Amino acid sequence: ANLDIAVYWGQNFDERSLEATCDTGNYAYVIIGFLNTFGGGQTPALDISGHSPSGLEPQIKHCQSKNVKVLLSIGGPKGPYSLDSRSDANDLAVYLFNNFLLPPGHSENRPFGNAVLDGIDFHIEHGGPSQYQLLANILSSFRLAGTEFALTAAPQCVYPDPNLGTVINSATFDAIWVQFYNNPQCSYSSGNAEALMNAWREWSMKARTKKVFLGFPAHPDAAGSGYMPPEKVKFHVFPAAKKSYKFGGIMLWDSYWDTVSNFSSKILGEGW
Ligand SMILES: OC[C@H]1O[C@H](O[C@H]2O[C@H](CO)[C@@H](O)[C@H](O)[C@H]2O)[C@H](O)[C@@H](O)[C@@H]1O
Repeated sequence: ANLDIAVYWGQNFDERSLEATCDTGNYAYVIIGFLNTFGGGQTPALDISGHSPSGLEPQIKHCQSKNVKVLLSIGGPKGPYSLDSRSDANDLAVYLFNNFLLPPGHSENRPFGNAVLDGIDFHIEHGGPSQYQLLANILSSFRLAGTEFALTAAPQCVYPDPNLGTVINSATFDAIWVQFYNNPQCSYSSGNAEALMNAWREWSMKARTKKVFLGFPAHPDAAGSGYMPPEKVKFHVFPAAKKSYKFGGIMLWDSYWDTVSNFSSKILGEGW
């Protein structure tokens, strides 16, 4: 199917390591979550379930050496993050750029050491659009100032998204993974994919991005609702989705669960 799979990593202290996740060969993107603290007088902080940030340095490089794109996700499902001021946007943009998207300038420091990430993922779950458009604008400007990195977003499945809808409308994102879960109005539920398919139709039609990925839970325990078994996704979801020029593949939540479920292995025919 040539399927590209994006996966979130960093949700569990005890999860399969970052390097081992990349070694699976199942993913085109691994999204480290999350920078879940910023804004509102706060200094930015990571919540990567107790994993050592510095410890990630070599793992990230290993991932990239095997051609897996490694992104940092800002926000997340939960967390004391906000971005209501223009200053907040400027601060976070410069912070992300200096620290994660450029080689060391040898002065301050960097959470992931001297590793250079392949992009930033907007997983904004609350607060409304606030100043996220400005953040994207500044990061996008950097994208044009010599640092070739990607900008992605993870909106919930109701179109348009209340938090990222406007930013998405700017066409600034290289790719978007819609969370087709935790919302019965637009995800699989009751052995019925109508709501899911209608939502996919609208997203593939209206989202101003080159690639739209369908995000699914990798296990029934991974989300409150919306889990769809892999065989059902292949049978039911792919034929229609593949007819879209914007179909990018799927996103899974998350590595910890995927390791248990073998969802990606099943979707791919076992892609070791
Ligand atoms: O001091 C409490 C924190 O310790 C860890 O983070 C520090 O030590 C890591 C190596 O064990 C470094 O990679 C990291 O850069 C240091 O800040 C721990 O990972 C944190 O969760 C603790 O709060």
